[PDB]
Amino acid sequence: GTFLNLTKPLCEVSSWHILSKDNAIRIGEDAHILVTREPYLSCDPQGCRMFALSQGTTLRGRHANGTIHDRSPFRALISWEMGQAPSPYNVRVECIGWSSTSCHDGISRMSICMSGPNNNASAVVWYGGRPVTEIPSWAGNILRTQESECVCHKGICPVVMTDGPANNRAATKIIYFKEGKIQKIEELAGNAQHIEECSCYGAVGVIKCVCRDNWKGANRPVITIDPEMMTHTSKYLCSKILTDTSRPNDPTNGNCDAPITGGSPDPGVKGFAFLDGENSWLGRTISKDSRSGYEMLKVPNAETDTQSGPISHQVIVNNQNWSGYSGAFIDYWANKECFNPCFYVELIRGRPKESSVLWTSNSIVALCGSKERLGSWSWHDGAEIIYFK
Amino acid sequence: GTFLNLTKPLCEVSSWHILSKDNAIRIGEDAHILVTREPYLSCDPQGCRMFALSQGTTLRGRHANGTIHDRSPFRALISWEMGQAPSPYNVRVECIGWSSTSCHDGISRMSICMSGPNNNASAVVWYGGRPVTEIPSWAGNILRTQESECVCHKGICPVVMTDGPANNRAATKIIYFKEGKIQKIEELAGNAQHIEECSCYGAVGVIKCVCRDNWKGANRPVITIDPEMMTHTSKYLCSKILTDTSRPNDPTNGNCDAPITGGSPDPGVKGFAFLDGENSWLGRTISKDSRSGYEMLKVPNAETDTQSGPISHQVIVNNQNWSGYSGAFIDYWANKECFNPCFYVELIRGRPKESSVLWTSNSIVALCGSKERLGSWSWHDGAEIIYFK
Amino acid sequence: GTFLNLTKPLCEVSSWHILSKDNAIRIGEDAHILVTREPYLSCDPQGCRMFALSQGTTLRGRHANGTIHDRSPFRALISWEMGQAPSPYNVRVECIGWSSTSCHDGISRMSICMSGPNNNASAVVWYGGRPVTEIPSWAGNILRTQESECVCHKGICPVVMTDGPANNRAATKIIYFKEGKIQKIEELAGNAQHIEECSCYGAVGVIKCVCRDNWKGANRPVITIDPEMMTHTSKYLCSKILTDTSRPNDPTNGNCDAPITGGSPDPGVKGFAFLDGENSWLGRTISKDSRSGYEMLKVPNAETDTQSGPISHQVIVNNQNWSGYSGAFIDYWANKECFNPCFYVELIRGRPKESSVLWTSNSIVALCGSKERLGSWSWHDGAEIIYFK
Amino acid sequence: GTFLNLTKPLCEVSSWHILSKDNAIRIGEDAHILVTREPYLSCDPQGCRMFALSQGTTLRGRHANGTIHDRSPFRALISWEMGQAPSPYNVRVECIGWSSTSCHDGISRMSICMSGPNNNASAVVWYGGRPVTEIPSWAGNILRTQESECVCHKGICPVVMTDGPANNRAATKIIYFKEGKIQKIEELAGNAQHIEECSCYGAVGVIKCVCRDNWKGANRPVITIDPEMMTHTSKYLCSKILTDTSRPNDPTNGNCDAPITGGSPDPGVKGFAFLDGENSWLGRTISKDSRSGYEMLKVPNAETDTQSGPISHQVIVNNQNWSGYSGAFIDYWANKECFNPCFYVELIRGRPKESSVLWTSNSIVALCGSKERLGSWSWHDGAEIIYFK
Ligand SMILES: *[C@@H]1O[C@H](CO)[C@@H](O[C@@H]2O[C@H](CO)[C@@H](O[C@@H]3O[C@H](CO[C@H]4O[C@H](CO[C@H]5O[C@H](CO)[C@@H](O)[C@H](O)[C@@H]5O)[C@@H](O)[C@H](O[C@H]5O[C@H](CO)[C@@H](O)[C@H](O)[C@@H]5O)[C@@H]4O)[C@@H](O)[C@H](O)[C@@H]3O)[C@H](O)[C@H]2NC(C)=O)[C@H](O)[C@H]1NC(C)=O
Ligand SMILES: *[C@@H]1O[C@H](CO)[C@@H](O[C@@H]2O[C@H](CO)[C@@H](O[C@@H]3O[C@H](CO[C@H]4O[C@H](CO[C@H]5O[C@H](CO)[C@@H](O)[C@H](O)[C@@H]5O)[C@@H](O)[C@H](O[C@H]5O[C@H](CO)[C@@H](O)[C@H](O)[C@@H]5O)[C@@H]4O)[C@@H](O)[C@H](O)[C@@H]3O)[C@H](O)[C@H]2NC(C)=O)[C@H](O)[C@H]1NC(C)=O
Ligand SMILES: *[C@@H]1O[C@H](CO)[C@@H](O[C@@H]2O[C@H](CO)[C@@H](O[C@@H]3O[C@H](CO[C@H]4O[C@H](CO[C@H]5O[C@H](CO)[C@@H](O)[C@H](O)[C@@H]5O)[C@@H](O)[C@H](O[C@H]5O[C@H](CO)[C@@H](O)[C@H](O)[C@@H]5O)[C@@H]4O)[C@@H](O)[C@H](O)[C@@H]3O)[C@H](O)[C@H]2NC(C)=O)[C@H](O)[C@H]1NC(C)=O
Ligand SMILES: *[C@@H]1O[C@H](CO)[C@@H](O[C@@H]2O[C@H](CO)[C@@H](O[C@@H]3O[C@H](CO[C@H]4O[C@H](CO[C@H]5O[C@H](CO)[C@@H](O)[C@H](O)[C@@H]5O)[C@@H](O)[C@H](O[C@H]5O[C@H](CO)[C@@H](O)[C@H](O)[C@@H]5O)[C@@H]4O)[C@@H](O)[C@H](O)[C@@H]3O)[C@H](O)[C@H]2NC(C)=O)[C@H](O)[C@H]1NC(C)=O
Ligand SMILES: *[C@@H]1O[C@H](CO)[C@@H](O[C@@H]2O[C@H](CO)[C@@H](O[C@@H]3O[C@H](CO)[C@@H](O)[C@H](O)[C@@H]3O)[C@H](O)[C@H]2NC(C)=O)[C@H](O)[C@H]1NC(C)=O
Ligand SMILES: *[C@@H]1O[C@H](CO)[C@@H](O[C@@H]2O[C@H](CO)[C@@H](O[C@@H]3O[C@H](CO)[C@@H](O)[C@H](O)[C@@H]3O)[C@H](O)[C@H]2NC(C)=O)[C@H](O)[C@H]1NC(C)=O
Ligand SMILES: *[C@@H]1O[C@H](CO)[C@@H](O[C@@H]2O[C@H](CO)[C@@H](O[C@@H]3O[C@H](CO)[C@@H](O)[C@H](O)[C@@H]3O)[C@H](O)[C@H]2NC(C)=O)[C@H](O)[C@H]1NC(C)=O
Ligand SMILES: *[C@@H]1O[C@H](CO)[C@@H](O[C@@H]2O[C@H](CO)[C@@H](O[C@@H]3O[C@H](CO)[C@@H](O)[C@H](O)[C@@H]3O)[C@H](O)[C@H]2NC(C)=O)[C@H](O)[C@H]1NC(C)=O
Ligand SMILES: [Ca+2]
Ligand SMILES: [Ca+2]
Ligand SMILES: [Ca+2]
Ligand SMILES: [Ca+2]
Repeated sequence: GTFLNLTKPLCEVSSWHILSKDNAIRIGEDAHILVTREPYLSCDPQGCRMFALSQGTTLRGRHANGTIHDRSPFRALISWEMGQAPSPYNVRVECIGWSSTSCHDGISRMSICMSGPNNNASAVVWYGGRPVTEIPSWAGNILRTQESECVCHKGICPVVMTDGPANNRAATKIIYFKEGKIQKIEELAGNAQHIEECSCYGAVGVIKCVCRDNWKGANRPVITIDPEMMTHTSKYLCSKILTDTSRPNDPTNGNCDAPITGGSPDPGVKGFAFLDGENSWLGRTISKDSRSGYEMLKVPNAETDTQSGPISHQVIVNNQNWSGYSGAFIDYWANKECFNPCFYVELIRGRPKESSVLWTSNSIVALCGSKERLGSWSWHDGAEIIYFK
Repeated sequence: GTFLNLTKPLCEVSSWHILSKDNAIRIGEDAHILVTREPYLSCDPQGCRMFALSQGTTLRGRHANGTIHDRSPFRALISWEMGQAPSPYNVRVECIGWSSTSCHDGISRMSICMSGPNNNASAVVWYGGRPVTEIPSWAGNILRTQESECVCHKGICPVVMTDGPANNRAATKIIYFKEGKIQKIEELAGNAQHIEECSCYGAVGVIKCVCRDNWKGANRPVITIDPEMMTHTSKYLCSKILTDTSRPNDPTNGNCDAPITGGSPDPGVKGFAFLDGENSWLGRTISKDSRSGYEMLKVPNAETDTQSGPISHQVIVNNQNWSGYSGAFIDYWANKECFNPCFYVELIRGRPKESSVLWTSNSIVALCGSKERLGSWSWHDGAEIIYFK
Repeated sequence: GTFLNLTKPLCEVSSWHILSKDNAIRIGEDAHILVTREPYLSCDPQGCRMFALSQGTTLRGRHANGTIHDRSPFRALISWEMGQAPSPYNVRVECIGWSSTSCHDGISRMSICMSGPNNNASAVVWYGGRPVTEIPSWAGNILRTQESECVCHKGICPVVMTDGPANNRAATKIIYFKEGKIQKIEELAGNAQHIEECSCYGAVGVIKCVCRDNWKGANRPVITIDPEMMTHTSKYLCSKILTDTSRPNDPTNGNCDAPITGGSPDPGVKGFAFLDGENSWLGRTISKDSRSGYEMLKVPNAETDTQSGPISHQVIVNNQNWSGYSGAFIDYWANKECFNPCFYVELIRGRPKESSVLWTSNSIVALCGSKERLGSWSWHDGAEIIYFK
Repeated sequence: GTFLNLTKPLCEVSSWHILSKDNAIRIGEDAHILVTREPYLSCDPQGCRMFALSQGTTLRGRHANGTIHDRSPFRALISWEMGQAPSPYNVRVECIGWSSTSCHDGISRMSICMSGPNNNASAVVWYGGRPVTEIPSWAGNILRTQESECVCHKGICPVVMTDGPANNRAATKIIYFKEGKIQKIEELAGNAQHIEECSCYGAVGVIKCVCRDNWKGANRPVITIDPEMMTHTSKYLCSKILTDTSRPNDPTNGNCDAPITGGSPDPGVKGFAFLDGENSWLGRTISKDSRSGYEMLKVPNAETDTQSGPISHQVIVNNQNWSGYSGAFIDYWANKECFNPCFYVELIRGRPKESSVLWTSNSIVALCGSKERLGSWSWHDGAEIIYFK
């Protein structure tokens, strides 16, 4: 192997084609499928894999009761072959904990998991399947990270982490790893007021992360990282098309510099966007209130134009179906002259929206860009909750 | 690896020997086995694998209810080690969708899946486990393909696709791929009036596909492809021995040029034939009305002689048992001086013929040619439907 | 790889040490374990594997009902990692049928399966995971073979096959394969009156098979094969210690030349012996009437001395527990200066001896020679039949 | 590969970070998970694996009834990918028996299992997946060994074994293996009065084992081995901090030379310690009476100072939860300039402490040293016993 260099531009995207879907909830109604949440995908030179935080129980198992809870000693980052559903029999345990990120640098995979009590959590950083670095909480309030893949360039893999309140100012850092070893640590700079759950991708030597402001903004923070100089900037997505949930109705003008407040009742959801001038696509839930539906909106110059709106759209999950977290990944090792945007949507089933069952879990759908104008339909979870009752 | 070249002649065949049987329905009565339909097999330099369209649920699972339906967002092309039954734990997800083909070019495998709504479907073409090409529907009516393996020669893999009505003239194209990239597109030419579900094999630089005319003919269309010139011809199987289902009684003379109409109530079923002069074998259901039984008939010069009839026969599935789709494959990488014909029969259980259960699925049997005169027995599915009730 | 040559002598054996046990019935009471019978083991340069004839259903499944029957289209030769129990998820399907043998020649594995109706069975011979030869029944009465491993020398792998009555004279042949291709066919010669289910091993250029005379003798036939000249001889085990089941009480003198009749009610069981002068060990059921218990008896010069008796013994399965078939194998690729005898015992549970359940299956235990004097205990199946009711 | 040489010093340790947790009992409530006990971990150049003694049944299976019993013909040493739970589908059977050890020498893995009746047990020593040596009982009373990993240096792997009473003087030997072959045998020397279940690790050419005196002492025996000279010494852990269970209250002074008696009602439990001057850490159950809770105590110079006490502590399992055996392992192939201490805790569920179920099993948690001061929480089993009733 050799270190991945982000030498290629982002592919042009006109629509989104289906990459994978695991149908985990449908299958797990009668097969041994682990309860999960916070899934993502990440690729390496050999192929792409699915990742998620296991809850340490199967879906039909009695221990699925109570899995709405986010943090327990029974969670772990698991990965598995793309397209299969996650079972106790087919998963690789990457690390133990309740918040994670992972990325392959071209040579080996780095995986990071936070675990422990709220006031004293710690991250363990793995590289090539072995633990190499440990990081104690710096602010004593749920040290946590991206919940989707990091990105590497010339051996350097930046990771965004937060420690502190979910509903007030917190302490976010960008940590630059090489072979899982810390090369540099930066405090968050820029205008983003609060950072959670960054979704990141790279092209032409730049890494861009689109995150979640859980404190104030319905517009999403955008962090731009130079992995060579190991420096960064942050701001908000300029477009009037707001993409967090909950959010108010889209205003006539967005704000690049400051959070746009409003929306009820959810303070936020992990999301993503691909920002490449005219070639810009924003994902968001269809509902402005709740994690239901999912749409992709092509919003030219969303990163700079406060009045930018959609010129095209594709429904990924219809608004009669539950969505959840969404994030970015790219197969940086594809046989293509450009890096092609991909994303996943977490399809959450169970609590709190479906409280007639005792559990919370999800399935996954993932799509990638196409230059063609492809037709579309809804890739919802597909399970009947009544079958679980 | 190196590109497969179709340099060898077809083996002479006097009878058929058992290659594989997965007993999926028997096993799936009490193990975690995926609901499938439209199975096939395809080989590569390392061995042969089974393929099918999953329905995204296990057989005993509650979501098996309703799996008579052909198209949903929960289907995917899966492959698995030949002889095992397909489980959530042992399958490779090749691509996502409800119509497929796959073939290995000697170096890597190309897999193609169509998905989406009837009026706006699209194909995604994968090569070496990564998506490389997308193709939008050209006629807005269920873009679809072979449901068995394609065949490659010097890196070129032709695939037959149809878009348009199932019960009227449609728009069929032959698309010539190399490394999953389109080299050439031809509109269907020749005398075949309608083309569905082509079953293809190759020898001495020729690829021959035997298909399903769902509009008019009980005789099967035959497409002959030159993968070097990337051109083709089409006609109907000449023999009076009619091989689609449903079909009328065999007439005194077949028709090479035009469909022979008649038969009730099914408009067609995927099938196959090996056409090599005197060395010609036609498969068909034993019933002329329904997908029950399966027989192989050696019909010398079936491709040219309108009065050709069987000189030998072998019952593969007796007429007291359900069959289904059938198709061709060859282990082009066998240590033999000739390419030996193989075929599979899909053994459909459940709806609509067995409507006392809520599901539809299948198991697989596969056989290959022998120069010996081997005895035979029925390789029916073997499950007791009462056990599922 | 390179062809195995049988250059080494047989190891001296004073007692037997535990090699593997799969506990398949215990585990299969509540896991997805295939119904099997006629198991064995066979090794290759990488390690050893377990083999058996699947019945194409799990043990707890409803289709286990009726698995006392020996021949169906739902059986297959399966292999799996030594020590695991056989599940739909972990087995390799070697070939399809209801009688088998398999052996590795140092380069690739040859596996053979007979299938079909009683009057028209056929063998398919596989090599390196691909079918290479087919053999039709020569006597029209259940063409069948060893049910344990064959043995190879310089690329030549002899296999003993029988076609004809189980209760009268039949037609047995020795077929000499190389890369699964027939090099020579011999009719059975010698004094053995009937041959079934040969258990074979090799050393110093000789292959010796100890078989089952189902027609007359309670003493076992012994076939000695020269795999270089491709010739053989046959006789009966000389010792007065009779080792088939059923058998009469051991007489004062055995018979090398002719069957010793008597015993009730079973006509025979597959068994084995290692015959190496003073270093000779005979296995047999403890009961003279039924397949219960298993004992190893060191009987010096059993192959020549009609008055030879045991000088030592080791109980493998106590006589309060069911046994079944037994056979020989050797890890010819071990890092040892001699080839060490190994054997397995099939531990049959269910019908006909335990007819309070509807099924018949087995588990496996396997042991190998030790020069030490090791203590012993009973390695019985260990399942409680009441748990299955 | 090349032989591991213990050239590196032990890493400095200030706290313990989470390495792995399998949540086997939680998962096994509704998945096919084997009943086990006596688990451990052991690494090789490729990674680390979990090991345990299977009971030859799944947890939910009816045969789990009675698994409190330690010795049966249905037990085996199994290994599996670190972090997964042990299932019939994912385990490697290392050897057959009811007491074990295993270690990798840098080239291949040696695994040893004892089996048989109490008065006539025997060990079989495997190397590279093949049996190579057998050892008969020397004292006729449950020949047995470490129940955690051995350690290798320049191809030499010492193993501590005991044969004789559990409640009186027994016969312990140190056996020095190379490629599974005995190089030397020593009778136990030193002041340790009784030796069971040694937990061993190596650094700078020394192997140190911390064991269980089941006869007299609540202080643990310490055996120090020179694997080059193949010699050893033994004594007791000097510290007043007593680490066996049961034990009396810690006295004002420990004893290096002799057992400190007292404690009720358990005669002992397998445990461990890392002894490296000021860098010394003792594990023990939190309860002095029973196998509940688990704490790590940094006790500088525990190996020499009879008045040494804890300067820091970390709770691994809180005292409201069951623990069990604990032992040492190190990833000797990590990319680190020092060998980093790791340990596991067996989390026993079921009998005898939870006798409202019929079974006994466990799950695993494993942690490794960190130079950081990391926060901590309890990594208890996490299953609800009520769900099993
Ligand atoms: C075969 O498949 C083809 C590809 O899938 C498909 O091609 C599609 O064709 C349609 C019709 O030509 C195109 O639709 C066009 O979309 C743009 C963008 O619309 C999006 O944004 C607008 C503006 O939203 C903002 O303003 C409104 C208030 O005005 C606010 O509510 C909103 O919050 C924003 O602030 C929005 O109004 C649109 O809303 C539609 O879609 C959403 C889901 O995203 C629905 O929830 C909603 O009910 C409504 O239906 C939308 O979000 C628009 O400006 C044009 O007028 C036109 O509608 C697609 O872009 C195009 N897709 C692609 C990828 O090419 C073919 O239609 C298909 N063929 C057939 C026969 O089905
Ligand atoms: C050991 O195994 C050997 C190999 O399996 C086996 O060898 C077989 O031996 C038999 C007997 O010699 C041979 O049978 C011969 O078959 C030919 C061809 O028959 C097939 O086609 C005819 C004609 O069909 C057309 O015309 C009729 C009206 O006339 C229409 O109905 C039909 O639709 C067509 O238009 C057909 O009549 C035959 O029908 C038989 O078989 C079908 C199943 O395919 C049944 O459904 C039907 O009821 C009937 O039984 C058949 O389709 C025929 O012309 C000869 O007269 C002769 O019957 C096999 O070819 C031969 N097989 C091989 C591969 O060698 C041995 O028999 C076996 N030994 C034992 C003891 O079992
Ligand atoms: C620690 O483990 C050690 C190894 O496991 C173990 O060592 C064993 O020690 C015993 C006692 O010294 C030895 O036993 C000896 O065995 C020989 C051979 O006996 C076998 O054959 C005779 C003869 O059988 C023939 O004749 C009789 C009529 O006379 C017929 O019934 C029969 O069908 C034959 O024609 C037979 O009588 C023996 O029968 C015994 O064993 C069978 C099971 O095989 C039982 O079913 C039966 O009830 C009876 O118990 C036997 O088959 C014998 O001649 C000697 O007299 C002596 O009995 C073992 O050989 C030896 N094993 C090895 C491998 O070294 C230690 O005993 C053990 N220590 C402890 C404390 O347990
Ligand atoms: C973020 O995480 C940090 C790391 O996890 C954590 O750092 C910890 O901080 C605490 C507080 O500063 C430190 O605690 C210190 O521990 C030492 C050692 O205490 C241990 O040993 C003593 C002595 O035991 C002996 O004597 C007593 C009688 O005196 C006997 O009972 C006993 O059997 C022995 O003979 C013992 O008293 C302590 O007991 C405590 O802990 C045990 C569990 O181990 C409990 O069961 C018991 O109830 C009691 O709570 C203990 O065993 C001590 O001398 C100091 O006084 C001080 O208590 C930790 O060492 C330190 N850990 C590390 C690894 O750095 C932070 O606290 C955390 N931050 C927050 C906000 O949570
Ligand atoms: C799913 O998990 C929930 C949460 O643990 C279970 O509900 C809980 O059940 C327990 C046992 O009945 C209740 O405990 C009782 O609490 C009262 C006081 O609140 C106490 O007086 C009793 O002695 C007992 O401890 C508990 O309250 C209850 N919690 C809630 C939120 O309802 C539930 O049973 C689980 N469901 C299934 C199907 O497993
Ligand atoms: C297998 O799937 C079928 C099809 O979904 C299930 O049958 C359906 O069951 C639902 C719920 O009872 C029926 O819904 C009802 O429809 C009527 C109007 O038609 C409406 O008034 C009610 O409010 C309700 O929506 C539905 O009609 C029915 N469909 C059919 C074709 O019968 C069936 O229950 C499933 N079986 C099992 C065992 O899971
Ligand atoms: C296990 O398999 C056996 C053998 O198939 C099953 O027993 C069979 O059950 C069927 C259905 O009740 C019986 O069929 C009946 O036969 C009589 C004439 O003999 C006929 O008049 C009826 O119309 C019907 O066909 C069959 O006799 C019976 N066979 C035997 C040997 O008892 C059994 O039910 C299966 N058990 C389980 C639990 O699945
Ligand atoms: C779990 O395993 C235990 C131990 O094997 C089972 O308990 C045992 O059940 C058997 C059958 O009822 C009892 O056998 C009876 O023993 C008396 C004499 O003690 C005899 O007169 C009867 O003829 C019969 O043999 C046995 O005593 C009993 N043992 C104990 C310790 O209670 C138990 O049934 C199993 N539980 C489950 C749910 O599988
Ligand atoms: Ca927000
Ligand atoms: Ca038709
Ligand atoms: Ca006999
Ligand atoms: Ca003690």
